[PDB]
Amino acid sequence: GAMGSTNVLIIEDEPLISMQLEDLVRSLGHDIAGTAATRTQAQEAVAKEKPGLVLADIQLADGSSGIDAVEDILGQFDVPVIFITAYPERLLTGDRPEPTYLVTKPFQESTVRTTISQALFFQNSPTAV
Repeated sequence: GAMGSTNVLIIEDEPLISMQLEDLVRSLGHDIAGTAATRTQAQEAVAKEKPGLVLADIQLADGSSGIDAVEDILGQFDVPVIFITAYPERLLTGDRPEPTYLVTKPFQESTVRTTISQALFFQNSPTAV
């Protein structure tokens, strides 16, 4: 990495997907800031360490929405978030704004590696509305 190993927050209840994302993002030369199966664990992760990139699904273990977890984090930081989930359509349910980065489950590592590189290309420096 040129900007250093950017630690990533992975919000995913499914362990096989979490560790997949962990290894995947690790292959990209990044790190893991924490793993969260729930929105609560997500906030605790953040309470511990600030991630430079966030990953979240829709359905969490607690029944909470990963989007809400993301927005919570976004209420703390202005960091790039990538939504990888089996419910792309759920983010398009009259919500109006569309997720900046979206990948559908099951994902292709090629797409994921691509998406991370984009999210971290457009580093969140300006103040977007």
